[PDB]
Amino acid sequence: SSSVPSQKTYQGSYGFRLGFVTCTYSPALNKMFCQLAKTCPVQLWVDSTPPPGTRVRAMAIYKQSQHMTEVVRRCPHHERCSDGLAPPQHLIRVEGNLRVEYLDDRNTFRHSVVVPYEPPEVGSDCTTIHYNYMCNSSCMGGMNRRPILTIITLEDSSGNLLGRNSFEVRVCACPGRDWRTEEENLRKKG
Amino acid sequence: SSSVPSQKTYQGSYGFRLGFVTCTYSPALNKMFCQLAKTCPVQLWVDSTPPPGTRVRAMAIYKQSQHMTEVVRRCPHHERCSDGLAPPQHLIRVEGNLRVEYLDDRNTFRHSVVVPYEPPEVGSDCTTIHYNYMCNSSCMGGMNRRPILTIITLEDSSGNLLGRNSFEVRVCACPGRDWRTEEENLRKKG
DNA sequence: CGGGCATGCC
DNA sequence: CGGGCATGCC
Ligand SMILES: *C[C@@H]1C(=O)C2CCN1CC2
Ligand SMILES: *C[C@@H]1C(=O)C2CCN1CC2
Ligand SMILES: *C[C@@H]1C(=O)C2CCN1CC2
Ligand SMILES: *C[C@@H]1C(=O)C2CCN1CC2
Ligand SMILES: C[C@H]1C(=O)C2CCN1CC2
Ligand SMILES: C[C@H]1C(=O)C2CCN1CC2
Ligand SMILES: [Zn+2]
Ligand SMILES: [Zn+2]
Repeated sequence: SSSVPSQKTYQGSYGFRLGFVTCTYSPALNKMFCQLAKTCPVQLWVDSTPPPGTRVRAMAIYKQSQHMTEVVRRCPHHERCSDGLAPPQHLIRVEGNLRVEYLDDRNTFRHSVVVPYEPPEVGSDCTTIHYNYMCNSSCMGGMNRRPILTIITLEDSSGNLLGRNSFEVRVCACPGRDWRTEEENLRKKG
Repeated sequence: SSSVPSQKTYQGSYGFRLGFVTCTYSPALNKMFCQLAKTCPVQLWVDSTPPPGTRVRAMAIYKQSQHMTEVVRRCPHHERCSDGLAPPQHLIRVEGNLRVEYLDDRNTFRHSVVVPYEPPEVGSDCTTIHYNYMCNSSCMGGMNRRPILTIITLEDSSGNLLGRNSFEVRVCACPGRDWRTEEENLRKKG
């Protein structure tokens, strides 16, 4: 009945974890600082191999309680101003994948983007998905300065939740500057 | 052949001049500082009475040479987020008038808004048009921090130019602050 | 690149 | 209200 997706970490029976200029990641804040329309690799780590047909879904949610029930969408300006697959209303794109699906949920109206889970090749320890955020956090008529989380869910082909992780995202012009400011504020005022 | 409207002051044979918290006007800068979607009265002054059927047209133009040939439009966000007469692409509206016309020029693509010239009633010395700017100067995908001029033209019913005046506009959140900053910068660095 | 400005907002 | 913050940009 809820149209608000869960954000609670569930690393699950497969031991699902995420792994991480243009962008910088803060472990202390569990927060990515990146620039708009520049791809950000996110690593998928598992302790046990997921079943064939496992899928990886990404969905944004507003972090603040007062905004959590509002669907995160691309702002009207960047909707108007395009890879031929992503609907222009979607904030999060996946690059570098031939089986990307974009979902507009018919009941919750939430956007998500899904790709097949590919196990690491023999010799490799993780797999990478190239995400792209098509607005700044500040975009008027879109995120409008409200922080988001990206929720990454590992799902089997039947729809079962296998694992869930999330990280906060700030899409901004100056990731290094803004990261330093936020880490300093955490230490001084958090 | 030109699609760039003239901005040169032409007070003309009728002695046409303009006359002038929510907003403040700087004579030194010939510049209105106002807030978005809040009406701004502009006074029309004439030395001689224009003929019956005279019209008053308002049109925005970018002030900077590198932007002058781009049509000034409402940004996509405020286009989407409405008095039932103004097309949502138009930046400048007129309130308080029953004969407002909105023009999208079929050749130049420029927007303008026109009302009848009404002579001041017996006892009055000027007439007022209530303009409304539907974006901030800063709006992404619209003016995008580029200053505009508003060009007010007094035209007879045949289309003859009777007079022309202009003023710069900054639509902003804090007109009083921004006016003081710009006047100070004129004195210190102009 | 990075310090400072420009500007909606707290 | 007004000083200060938040943030794309110079
Ligand atoms: C944005 C940065 C990078 O360069 C890679 C991918 C995402 N983060 C962490 C590692
Ligand atoms: C995490 C994995 C690896 O083991 C190497 C380096 C980064 N990714 C892809 C290959
Ligand atoms: C914005 C201010 C006002 O209060 C009136 C109309 C426009 N300016 C000058 C006078
Ligand atoms: C300029 C005119 C006048 O003479 C009075 C005061 C302001 N407007 C309208 C009436
Ligand atoms: C802050 C941001 C900028 O404004 C440029 C480009 C990348 N960052 C440093 C210099
Ligand atoms: C600057 C602007 C604001 O932020 C509020 C409203 C009007 N001005 C003063 C206080
Ligand atoms: Zn945007
Ligand atoms: Zn706007």
